[PDB]
Amino acid sequence: QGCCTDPRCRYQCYK
Repeated sequence: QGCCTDPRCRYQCYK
């Protein structure tokens, strides 16, 4: 929602 949307965090989110 917040960081998950970002690319830098998306890596961690592993969507």
